[PDB]
Amino acid sequence: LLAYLACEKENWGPHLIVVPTSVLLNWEMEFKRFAPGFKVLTYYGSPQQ
DNA sequence: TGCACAGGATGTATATATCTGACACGTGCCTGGAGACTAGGGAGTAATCCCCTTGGCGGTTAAAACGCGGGGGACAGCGCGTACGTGCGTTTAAGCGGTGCTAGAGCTGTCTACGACCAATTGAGCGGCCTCGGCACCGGGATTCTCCAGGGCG
Repeated sequence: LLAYLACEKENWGPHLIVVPTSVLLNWEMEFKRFAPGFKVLTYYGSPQQ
């Protein structure tokens, strides 16, 4: 769906996903596996990183 | 002539009468001791409600805890000299005995403002409420600010 929004319309935008702490990496690895053309960040190191 | 003595001519602690100071005892007028009436302030109870707990699993984070390098600052050793410690003689001035005063300190009537005590009104101040503009927190970016490596210089 997120990849369909890029081809169908011109809307990209910053998105947000809320994932449990265990599956946090599976969405990044899944974003490199599936649909490489997206720019994805992650969240670690609350006080500093 | 050189010498010991008997008595006067001065000291000196010794014993006696004498001068303050403080403890001890005998009063009578402003205190306490006590008796009765009023009453409102204190002891006692009936809900109450309201925030404050009970007990312990896990997941995760921010804060607490440990560990080593070493850099600089606490700290011991030691020499110097001038700044007070110590000891004299010389002076200015307080302690103290005594004096003449006064002007302010100190106890007592008058009344008179004038504040203590008590009804009537209310309005300005307190419980309740519900908003929004100032406030909380952080990005963007410029600015300063300290840390480290030559090198030109000793």
